[PDB]
This record gives sequence, structure tokens and C-alpha cells, in this order.
Amino acid sequence: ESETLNPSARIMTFYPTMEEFRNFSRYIAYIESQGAHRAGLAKVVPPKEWKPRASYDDIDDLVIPAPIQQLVTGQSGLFTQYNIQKKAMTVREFRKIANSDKYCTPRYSEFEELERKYWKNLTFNPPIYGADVNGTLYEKHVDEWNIGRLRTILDLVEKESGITIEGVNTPYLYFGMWKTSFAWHTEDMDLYSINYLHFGEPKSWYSVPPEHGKRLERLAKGFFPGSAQSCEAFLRHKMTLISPLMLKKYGIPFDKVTQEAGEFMITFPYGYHAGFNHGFNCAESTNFATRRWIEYGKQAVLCSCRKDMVKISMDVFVRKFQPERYKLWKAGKDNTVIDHTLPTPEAAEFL
Ligand code: NI
Ligand SMILES: [Zn+2]
Repeated sequence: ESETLNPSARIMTFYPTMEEFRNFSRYIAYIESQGAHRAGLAKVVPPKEWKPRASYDDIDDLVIPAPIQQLVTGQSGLFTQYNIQKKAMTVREFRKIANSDKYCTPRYSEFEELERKYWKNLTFNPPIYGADVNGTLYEKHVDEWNIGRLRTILDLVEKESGITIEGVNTPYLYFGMWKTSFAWHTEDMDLYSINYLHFGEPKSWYSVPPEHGKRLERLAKGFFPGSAQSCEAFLRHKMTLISPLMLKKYGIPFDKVTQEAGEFMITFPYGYHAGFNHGFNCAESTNFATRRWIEYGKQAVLCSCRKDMVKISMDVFVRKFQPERYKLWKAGKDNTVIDHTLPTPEAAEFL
């Protein structure tokens, strides 16, 4: 039945009305009723009547505490990206470097051309990424799709334990320039994420359907056996870049999409994604949850090689939402199998 929704697991785009836009969790459940989640990624274009902020002109003084220079090594569609942290800098400083002759966008006709250039010059002229900047650019009173307070059940983590995890249940801001990249990964605990491109040049995305996630992992393990041997989930290091021609070569299903300023992207549990920025821009993101996520959370395979990695205690979610399974789960005997095609239960209100 849901098997029959988005049979191609293609990236879907939505144009909600303002009445639809007002309840975040509701619209997420809706797009899942339409099979959007099968793609691992979905675009949502907000009503033109809407804006998260009046103007972005006071932010030249905002500090980027930890700019990252992205060194990339590799060949033939396979790359490993190393982060070189640069000293702190303000936005206008970043912007100046970004639009500088050395680091600015090349001229191009169709997107296929800029894309080809990205994959040809990835390892050259390492850019700087203004990544993981704590904060929001939303105006304090915006109540629709506010990344700072979406009110999903992920709120149960801070609510029950007081724990905050930067970028996960708090917002992150991302200042990009041309050729800055995000490597193939799913979210921490295989959560959802939301990404809003506040302003600037586009951000392009690749995505692999959750139902084909394991095949991407098998490929990645084969191409990086040393890292696979060292960590049960080395893709979570977010250092691994794989070109679309390589995915095609090895029969991994995927889709691509370009995100424009003023547009939202949603990633879904266990949706592998990667991409790059076209030029100077600014993006805001955080994670969020639905009831459907809970099983993904319980089964997420986590990085086994670092003390510093995000691990959310699933106990509270299982007690509150799977009370009949708690004893079974705690006893390690819960063998529930995940069906990536099924929408979250909250969509019962639609379906
Ligand atoms: Ni992500
Ligand atoms: Zn690891």
C-alpha cells in the first residue's frame, strides 16, 4: 500500500499553503503519506508570504569560532576529506575570502557543468567552510518551521535529562563557499534533519533511498576496508566523498536535487546524503524526530572508535511509546524489523 507510494523513491518537492505550513509535525507526516521519505530527502518550498527574518545585514560581525579548511584526497570518484581548523573569523571576513578571486564560483551554463567541475577540482584549492556555528537566524517570533523550536518528540531528550547536543537538539549555522562539501552520512542516531538555506548561492544534494542504504554501506566498506575495520560506522566520521558516477558504476540507486535560497530540505531516518555549496551562502539546520524514528534510533549502528560521538539514550522513547516492548527490548530480545517504506503513524490523520 505504501509500497505503491513513490515507487521510484525519487526526491519530491512540496509547495505547502500557509495553513499547511503552520503545523510542522503534521506536514512532515503528510509528505510521508505521499511517500517522500522513501527518497531519504525532500524539498519543501515555503509559501512566498513567509520569511524567517526581516533582513540579513547585521551579521557581518557574527563570529565563526571554528572555520574549517577542507582538504580532500583521492581519485576516480573516491575521496577522503580532512578538516583543517582555521582561527576564528567574522562573517564579512569569510564572505571576503569566499568572493575573492581564488575561492569564488566558476562561470557555467547548465548545472551539469558546475557539477562536473566540482568533481574535477574537489582536491584542488581547499576551501574554508564556516561550519557548525551555534545559533539561529530566525526572528524570535516566527512560529512556523522554526529550527530553534520545532516541538517534535526529540524534545524528550532535553526534557527528561537536561542534555543538549549541539546541532542535534540545537540549531547550527553553516556558512559555505564554492566547492565546500558535506560527505556521505545519515544523521546522528539516524534522526531526521531540517535544513534552511537563508541566503546566497545554491546547495546541491545527493541522496540514497533508506531502503538501499545498506548497499551504499557495503560499497563504502569495500572501497575503504581499513576504515571499515577500525570503526563499525566510519561513514559517521563524515570524511567520505563518493561521486555520482561511482554510485552509477556500482548500481547504487540515488537522486540529486539543488536547494535554492529560501528553500527547506528534509532528510529522513537512515537517508544517506552528501553534497556541496555553489558559492557564498548561509544555512541553518538541526535534527528532529517522529514516532517512526524511534525504531531507527533503537537500531542505529554508531561510531565505535570515538569517545566524542553522539549517543542518545533510547530508554525514554521506548518506555513512553513502546511500553509493550520495553521489557523485551531491555532484555535484548526485540527483533522488530524496520520497513523503510511505511510512513510515520501520525499520518493516520491523513492516510
Ligand atoms: Ni545531514
Ligand atoms: Zn568511528
